[PDB]
Amino acid sequence: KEMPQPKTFGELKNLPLLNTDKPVQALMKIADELGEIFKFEAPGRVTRYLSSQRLIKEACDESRFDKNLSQALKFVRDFAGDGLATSWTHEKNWKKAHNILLPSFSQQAMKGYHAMMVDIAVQLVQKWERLNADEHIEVPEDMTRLTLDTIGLCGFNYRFNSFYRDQPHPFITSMVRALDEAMNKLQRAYDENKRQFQEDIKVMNDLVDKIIADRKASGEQSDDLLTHMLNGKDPETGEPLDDENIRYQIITFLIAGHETTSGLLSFALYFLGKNPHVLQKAAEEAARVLVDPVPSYKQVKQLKYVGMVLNEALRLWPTAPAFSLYAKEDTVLGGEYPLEKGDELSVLIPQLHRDKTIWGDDVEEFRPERFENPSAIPQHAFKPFGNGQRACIGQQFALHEATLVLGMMLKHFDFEDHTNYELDIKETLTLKPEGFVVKAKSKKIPL
Amino acid sequence: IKEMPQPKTFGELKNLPLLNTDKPVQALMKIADELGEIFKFEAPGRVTRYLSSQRLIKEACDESRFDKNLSQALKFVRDFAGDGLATSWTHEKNWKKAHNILLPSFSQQAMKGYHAMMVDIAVQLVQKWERLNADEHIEVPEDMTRLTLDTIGLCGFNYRFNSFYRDQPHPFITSMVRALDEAMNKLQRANPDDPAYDENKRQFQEDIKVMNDLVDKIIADRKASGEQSDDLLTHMLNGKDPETGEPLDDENIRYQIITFLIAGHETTSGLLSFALYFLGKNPHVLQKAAEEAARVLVDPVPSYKQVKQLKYVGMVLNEALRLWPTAPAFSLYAKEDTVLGGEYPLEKGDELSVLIPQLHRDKTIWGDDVEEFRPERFENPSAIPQHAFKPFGNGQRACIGQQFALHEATLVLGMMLKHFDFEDHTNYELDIKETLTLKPEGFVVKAKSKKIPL
Ligand code: HEM
Ligand code: HEM
Ligand SMILES: C1CNCN2CNCCNCN(CN1)CNCCNC2
Ligand SMILES: [Cl-]
Ligand SMILES: [Co+2]
Repeated sequence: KEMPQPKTFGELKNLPLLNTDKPVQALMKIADELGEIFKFEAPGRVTRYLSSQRLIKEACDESRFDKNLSQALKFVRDFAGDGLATSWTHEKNWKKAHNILLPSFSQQAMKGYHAMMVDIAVQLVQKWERLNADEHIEVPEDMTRLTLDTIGLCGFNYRFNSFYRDQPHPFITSMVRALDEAMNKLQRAYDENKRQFQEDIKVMNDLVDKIIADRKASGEQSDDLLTHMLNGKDPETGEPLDDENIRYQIITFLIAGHETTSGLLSFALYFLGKNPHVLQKAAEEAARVLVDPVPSYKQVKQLKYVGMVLNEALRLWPTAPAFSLYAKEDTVLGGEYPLEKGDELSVLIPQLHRDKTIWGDDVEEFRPERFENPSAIPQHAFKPFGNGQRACIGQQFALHEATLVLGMMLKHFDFEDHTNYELDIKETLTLKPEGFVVKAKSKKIPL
Repeated sequence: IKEMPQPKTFGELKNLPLLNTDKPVQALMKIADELGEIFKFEAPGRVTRYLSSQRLIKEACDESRFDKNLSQALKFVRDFAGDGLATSWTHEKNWKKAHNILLPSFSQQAMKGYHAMMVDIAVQLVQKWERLNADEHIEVPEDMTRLTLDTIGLCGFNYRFNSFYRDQPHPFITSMVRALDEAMNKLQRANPDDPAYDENKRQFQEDIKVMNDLVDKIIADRKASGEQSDDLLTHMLNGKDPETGEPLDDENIRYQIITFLIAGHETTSGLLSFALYFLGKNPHVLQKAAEEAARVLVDPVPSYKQVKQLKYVGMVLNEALRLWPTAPAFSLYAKEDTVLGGEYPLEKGDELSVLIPQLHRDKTIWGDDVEEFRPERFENPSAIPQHAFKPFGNGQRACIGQQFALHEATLVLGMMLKHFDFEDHTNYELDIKETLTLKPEGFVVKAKSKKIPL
């Protein structure tokens, strides 16, 4: 009835608890101590962190709660604008872009992207085939090279050529620095930060706008999201996306997809390395199914156990670990916690995924077999892709890409944990295993 | 590309007379021992291929290539189970509709609601055995069937068959068992329109009418009463398919009720019986199981949470399903032309039958000790290769009742071990009777009460 609350720091209330490298991990520990719900206060604001499937299923009721922009999303909005991920549900451009882009992201639409995903996957596999005996792989670094290049090519027929470099494409440099500035503002001479922030925004916009105008003037048609956006009309308003919003969407697809998908691949590879029984089943499937020198769309869909490995990695370490909601009207949560219109909730996805009343007593174990029967998972128990109409539009893209790439990696190599790597989870706006490195031993299967 | 072996033929009847035996599944297991992982089986008008290796069965379980087929047995059972979940094709509207409506009634969560009524019947079983005199013994499969039928009747439609109050079953049960028997016997009939069978046909129709009359009455009583229980019937009357917002019609509801009794009672009863048989043959396993039951079941009746902690008991049950899966076969058809195992080309529509007891004896999976009863094999699901263990079928057409069956069997086996030591007073020799399911015929024991009150 009265909600618990963690330790306070006088006038700063709970705010200094987030003054740390690893705030989500700090909140998970607080949730272990305090339970399914706790209040978090800061000067001028309040939120309530939810961890149980019991309360989170109510929060996922779209008639009672809508998406809120966290402070991080509000800062990212300075360069992602009113793109899909940083727009409010009630802004005209949210519904417009949603209606226009949903058909570009369906399971069916992945057939058109497949060839370009394969282009980048092959580049990754060739890079690793070409290492010398003495060398190792930096896993999150190479996964990020891959996911960025894949979203560039499928998104706007643009090659970042990340496997040709040590210093990224200037675009990527600016984007990563902008994200970093957005994140750093969350807990704050800064005139130089501000000048840099503006320059990085100008870099991102100049590139993207040029491409859009080149494509518009050329009239050429590709198998990309940019083409669908230029041809697309919203049935409701009858309008296409304006050129500016198109550019916010392109920036959005890079920011929203690349880092989360890269983290997923990295965690999956980490967990496979720690669970040889799971690795054996995954690798067997990859060998049996991927019988051609490059994978087909239909073959990726047959990688069922690989998909289960990916879902279990998202269970333990959902790479976009939180989403925020507000109460549409006065309402009572769980029969116990009255909320007023406008009150904020935050869903702690890693804690949801550790609800023992749902998953049983072995919640920290890596066991893909939990996902063997998709029907056995209760509704709202597993939410790595958010909720409802504001769920991840890129879900099918992310999973097709990760399934393809993890399948090819297992097909072509055995991986060795040559450093006895200790998991260290770095937090940006997403989660990834920092410093994860492996050595590969080629199975010598040609492409 | 190889040519598959085929067992001996009988002219016009092809391989059909091989199934004209008391124990057809056991006969097929012996054929599989002789011929290997795959063999063709022909009968007038039909062909199937029996699979026995995990190597081939993992491909057969690919839902993109193969879908559920109704075996000839399922086709005959469909005369009384209609388009209930077990006898419907995946592409019939009522399959997906009933599946969507009923899945929430069968979840691990939903078992909390059934627990009390499962306990009601389990207590009756325990009291029966506490009340035997010194001279007497237990008929195990008979008492397990009394239990499983009564449990599904009470949890399924708030109806008491009162099987522990009788020698001759409820008329419903008599008809159902006789219908199943007729369905089974038609499978081996070389001359099904011989006049000899006109009485079989008349009897079959009467038994169908008995089943339908009872069930339809209950449905209409409940509909007119408006009363709400903790049962499957209530969920079916209230339930709306999320896609369409439509409920099941009254007739399909009656097929589903007939289906739950047929599909759950016999298999679960067999599982309990085999588990008890194996515990009696493996004293070291019995000791661990009984130790767990005594340590976990600390109250006079078990709670839901306690049953979930009976982990070794659950492993015992999985190992019993390994050696003697009580629904021993399922059938598939090829969705399109495809090649099985890199060696056997199949055409669209071609049939496969998975011989589950033989899958479960694949030495390349389980090792050289495959005939030994070792529950410890199930300690880590990740160590088991894909599709090696299929007692509940496959994919979207897997057993909807799996959690129900295992909760019930875990509860009841836990209580039996808590309350009694069992004696193999006859040195019983395993004899496996075949209906459409498997059970140990004539298994009897004597119980010695531990005198622990309920
Ligand atoms: C494993 C990979 C991914 C994860 C875990 C993930 C997770 C999420 C989550 C949790 C949200 C909801 C955020 C909120 O409520 O505030 C979301 C939204 C979104 N994601 Fe992803 N995502 C992934 C990959 C991708 C990819 C590859 C793309 C694009 C190609 C993408 C584009 C988006 C967009 C546009 C939204 C906003 C949708 C809307 O509100 O209309 N994501 N994602
Ligand atoms: C140890 C006990 C049990 C075993 C071994 C077992 C086994 C199976 C198998 C192998 C199938 C698939 C059949 C096929 O592919 O043709 C199946 C389906 C089914 N079982 Fe069970 N079962 C058991 C208990 C139960 C119980 C207790 C219920 C109901 C309360 C039940 C209801 C069903 C239903 C309705 C289907 C059809 C599901 C569908 O296709 O949508 N079973 N069972
Ligand atoms: C026609 C040939 N009948 C010869 N006999 C043996 N056939 C066994 C299978 N019978 C099924 N059909 C079809 N068989 C017709 N039954 C006729 C009686 N069987 C005699
Ligand atoms: Cl005939
Ligand atoms: Co004949």
